[PDB]
Amino acid sequence: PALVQRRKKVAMIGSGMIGGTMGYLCALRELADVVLYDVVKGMPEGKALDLSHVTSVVDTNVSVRAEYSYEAALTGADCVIVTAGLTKVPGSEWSRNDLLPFNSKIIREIGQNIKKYCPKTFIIVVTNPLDCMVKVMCEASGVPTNMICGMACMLDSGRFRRYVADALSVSPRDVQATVIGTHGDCMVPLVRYITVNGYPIQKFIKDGVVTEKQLEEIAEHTKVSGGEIVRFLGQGSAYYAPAASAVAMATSFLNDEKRVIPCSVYCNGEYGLKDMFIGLPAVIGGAGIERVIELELNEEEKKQFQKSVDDVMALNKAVAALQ
Amino acid sequence: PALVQRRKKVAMIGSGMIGGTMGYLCALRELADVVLYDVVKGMPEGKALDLSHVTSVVDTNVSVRAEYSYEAALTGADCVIVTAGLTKVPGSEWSRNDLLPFNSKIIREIGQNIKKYCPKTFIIVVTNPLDCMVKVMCEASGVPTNMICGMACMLDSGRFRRYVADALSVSPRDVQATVIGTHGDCMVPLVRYITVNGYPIQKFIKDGVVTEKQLEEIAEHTKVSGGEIVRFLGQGSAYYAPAASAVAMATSFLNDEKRVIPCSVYCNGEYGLKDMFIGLPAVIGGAGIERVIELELNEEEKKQFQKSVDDVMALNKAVAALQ
Amino acid sequence: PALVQRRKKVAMIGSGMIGGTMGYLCALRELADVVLYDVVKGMPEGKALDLSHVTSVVDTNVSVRAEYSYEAALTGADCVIVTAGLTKVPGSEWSRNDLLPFNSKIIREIGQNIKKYCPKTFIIVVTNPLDCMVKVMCEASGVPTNMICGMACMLDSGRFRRYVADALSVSPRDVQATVIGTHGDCMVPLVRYITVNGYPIQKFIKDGVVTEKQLEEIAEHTKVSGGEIVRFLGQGSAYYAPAASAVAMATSFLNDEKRVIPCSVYCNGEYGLKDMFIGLPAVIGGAGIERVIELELNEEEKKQFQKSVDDVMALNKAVAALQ
Amino acid sequence: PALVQRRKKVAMIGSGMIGGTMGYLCALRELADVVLYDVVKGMPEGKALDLSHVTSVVDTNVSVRAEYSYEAALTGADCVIVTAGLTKVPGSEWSRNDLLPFNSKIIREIGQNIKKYCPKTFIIVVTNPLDCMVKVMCEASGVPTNMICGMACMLDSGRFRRYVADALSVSPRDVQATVIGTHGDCMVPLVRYITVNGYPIQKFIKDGVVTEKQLEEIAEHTKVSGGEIVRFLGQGSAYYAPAASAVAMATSFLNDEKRVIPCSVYCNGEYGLKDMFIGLPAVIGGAGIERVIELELNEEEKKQFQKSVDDVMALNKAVAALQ
Repeated sequence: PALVQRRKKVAMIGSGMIGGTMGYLCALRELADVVLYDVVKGMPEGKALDLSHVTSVVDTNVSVRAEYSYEAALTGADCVIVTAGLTKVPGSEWSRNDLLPFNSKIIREIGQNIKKYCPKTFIIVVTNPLDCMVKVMCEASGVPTNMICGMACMLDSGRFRRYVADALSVSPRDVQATVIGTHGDCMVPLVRYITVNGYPIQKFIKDGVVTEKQLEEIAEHTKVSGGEIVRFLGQGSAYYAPAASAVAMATSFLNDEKRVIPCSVYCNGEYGLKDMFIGLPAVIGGAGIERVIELELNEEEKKQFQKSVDDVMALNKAVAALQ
Repeated sequence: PALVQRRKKVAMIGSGMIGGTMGYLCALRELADVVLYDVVKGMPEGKALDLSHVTSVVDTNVSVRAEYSYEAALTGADCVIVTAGLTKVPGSEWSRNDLLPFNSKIIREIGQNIKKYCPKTFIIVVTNPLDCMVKVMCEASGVPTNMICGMACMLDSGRFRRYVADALSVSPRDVQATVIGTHGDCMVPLVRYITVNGYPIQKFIKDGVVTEKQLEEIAEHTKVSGGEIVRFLGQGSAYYAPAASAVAMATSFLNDEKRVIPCSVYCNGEYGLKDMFIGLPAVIGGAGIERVIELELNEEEKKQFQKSVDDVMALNKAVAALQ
Repeated sequence: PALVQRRKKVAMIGSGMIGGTMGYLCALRELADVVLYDVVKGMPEGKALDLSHVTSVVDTNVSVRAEYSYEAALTGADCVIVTAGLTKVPGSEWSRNDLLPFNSKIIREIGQNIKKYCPKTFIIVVTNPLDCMVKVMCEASGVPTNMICGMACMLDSGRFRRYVADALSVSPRDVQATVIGTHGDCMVPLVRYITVNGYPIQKFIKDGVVTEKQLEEIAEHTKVSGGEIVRFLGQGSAYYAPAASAVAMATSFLNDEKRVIPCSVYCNGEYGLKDMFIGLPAVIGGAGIERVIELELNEEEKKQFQKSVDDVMALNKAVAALQ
Repeated sequence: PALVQRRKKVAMIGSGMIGGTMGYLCALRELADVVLYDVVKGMPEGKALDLSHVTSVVDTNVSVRAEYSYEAALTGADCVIVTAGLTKVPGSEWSRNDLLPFNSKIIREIGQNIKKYCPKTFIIVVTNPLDCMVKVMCEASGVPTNMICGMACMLDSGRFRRYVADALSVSPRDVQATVIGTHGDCMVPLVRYITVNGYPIQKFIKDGVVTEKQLEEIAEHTKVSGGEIVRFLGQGSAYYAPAASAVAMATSFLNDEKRVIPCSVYCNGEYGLKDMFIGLPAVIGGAGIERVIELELNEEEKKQFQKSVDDVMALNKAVAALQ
């Protein structure tokens, strides 16, 4: 008979370290069939076999396949997570003359193919410079603005929460700490908003549990966390947490969870921003980005966010100026 | 050879609806071997068999057994969760003359047996009136004050969060809402402290997402939630959420998670309270209650908490006045 | 915008102990939105509230609601699990004159309503006498024969596996033991087919690990397991394992897992049976029952299975003879 | 107060692709604190930070740290998983003159340090040539023979099961297929023993579902699966399934699950083998390897297993001949 319930399908456009790790999460949790795509022949097929073997070991059943053409990787994809492209320099210069032309071109082409093969998909961009690339993707793919976002701020917020959790000796599940803005030295970790299960951090400072300076050192540590890992790895960059972040976003969409996750989202009025994507707290459900949350920022926070804004507007102009 | 790694063991003293449901969570998650104890012969053995069968179905392996003597139920228990005793009236009168003598007596006896067979266990009391019974248990068992707590506020907070989550259309994972105090009409849901992933509820009110009155209706709904279920059930009371709550507390202890969970804890100075247990936010880790969090309460909050306090002090006097 | 990914929806027609426990599994695993239906007003609403509270506690987000009309419980249901009806006598007489008329009538009515509101659903019947009721349901609902089955044999097989697992000291995950036939003293636990991770039990007997007599005692224990629990409970029957069993079946369908699970399935040729449902090993995927596995039974096994067959044919005649 | 329940601790001696992936499984499942050790400074620290960030993202709390000295990596380790050493050639020559001296030396040193710092640990060796290295480790560490094993056959069996599962269209959870012997072209996939939830494959052949030749092609595919991935990757080898395999073994030990998993185990009599480790089905529980299962092998199977044996004995002689 006919297939009444089909498995969800997630297409990883890019099968380097983050793409393969995201495929691993899918196989481990039986979240969805996975297609690993890449322009470089070889890696995708070896990773897809290894991943198919994982299903046996952990007793799950999803199909993991490698595909090298857009039509086969994209067709039927409920969600597409893009990591394709050159990797940026930790924390402008070479990026404007080498990163930007190359990545804006490839993201645009991926979007044109999403428009062609899976116009109803939920797109999650990872490729940098993030906020800039999410706009290029939105324009090329033509999908509703609530159906595309970029993964970055959940990763930066996860780092922020891990450091605070160590300082307070609590599980990070119970630390709510958020970073908004764009992924670079420009990001804004909101120290003032930190809560421990909804209890403001100010009281923990008054009680001598942690000091203001300590929180600012944590905020600075969060900003340079990406580069710190790049330097230790020697080659490549972080992938375990970036993969878990993108997959948590994809899962909230696929299961209409309505999780609240900071991510690069489309603004039309919030924070006074128009027609642009930038990192902000959003609700992700079965209708994609269902709400962009507007926080009451104080003077200093507005000043740092403004910096993130100027930075995204400048890169977008540079992208337009290439056409 | 010798057993180097043994499974954790959780003893459910009381095998009515909550005790059996907690045993189910253990079997489903392969959390620990389970012993179902009760004074009424029959139910514990039927539930233990049903539960042993669950392990096959869900592919886990823990031992679920019924025991009717203290020595066999308690010996080797890493955690003991007590639901034994009469059930209170939803939201003083009959409780002072019937509930209190009966339950203070049985809790005291259970504690004397914990002192005898598993003095190093982590005790979680569920039996009502909660805060009062936790003190009786602490005195009878003689365990360190950080190794005993009572489950109630996590359940009340879970109700509170579910209602707010529906009002805001977000996953309750991302609603931090807390109830402190004692389990009755005296409980204090902290509406002012509500946060959505650490973002204060006040802004959501300003943005027209929810109104103040609506939040107060939710707070009132939270207070009468237990009785509402009792009335719909016709017989007995809630058990799915109370079981999940107690087990989440036990899991944070067994795995030293350091989760932040409101629960009845020992105070010596916090909020100005001494030698008593009352519902407050606490950190639960491998050393039991590792921190009791002191919130900055405003005038109105102090007034309602005070009410919870007076109520717990009055019941404790009534318990002492029985010896 | 429009909802692109909606949550699966499972309708529990019957909200007694098994229906509510199945709703609990759904809330705990974030498997699907749940509707608890029943003719008795009260229980469904109290259980649905308790279950909604569980989602907060375990950090998941699914909607659990009570419904008392067919149109609201059934509409949009991807899977319908029916436990409605009188409960049989452990392990013919009163069943023919009281159980059969009452349950054949209610199952027929539920099917007519499934035909009306959710003709594309996957139906899992639990109501006894199982195999008989599954045929009544198939005829009333009119759904394709691969889209209806009955839960029983997975429960009986789970019991069988738990006992063998204890005898061998291995996890039941690694015991493959199956019961085929109809749910009663007529069931057929296939002792000869028992395997430990695919290794035949005969060698374990040769090695002195377990004896033939011991396996037959386990087979007999499996046959009377339902009644044993009924006697210990005093009131009602097993529900934790029966719920986990039905939900495992529903999950294999909803996620197109293609698990191999013994369950009451439609035969047209297998084992020489035609137009009837009986307990056999089947593959459950996104197209429902995708394969009914035909085992090579020996002389003695055919004889005991035949007994199950005669029993199902006799009850079906008795059901037809009521119209 | 004192820590009563401490988290389990798993030391990954080797932090290349498999070691870091195993650390990821630990963080994702909150299985245990993790220490990533390696001789190469840099990678371990970057991977440990990335992994610590994962805990925030997936809401778990375990500590992931990098360590470069034996005393700090090993002390307190409940389980030690070793991947340190040169990687072999897919499917003798250079291995005898370069791989063997180098790896036998490093494994011996790791064992001497395990004897010194964590003599009660459960050792899982991954480093090749596997069976040979497990004996070197057993001799150097001095731990009871039931407390050391090698991971290989579960990976080979997982590959075998995935291929059969695709051929039959069932979840690999329900395919029991085993490979015994040593990890190389010498491995023995037991085609005759294949079962689908305990139902022999011979009937599926009779029913035309799969053919004998097809099963032999799958057996051959299983033997060359490691090399196939190496060739597609271009650099390095498989790691997702090898990590999941080792961690499944470690989990069965840490939680005394008593899973049945083929792995390199100590023989003293089984299959007529003495004082050697070779890949066989074993039960892994809280007392380590609790049973080595002896299968009734036919003429052809004994012949192929013998080949695995001769191969392991030859490498062991070559290892002794180096001292």
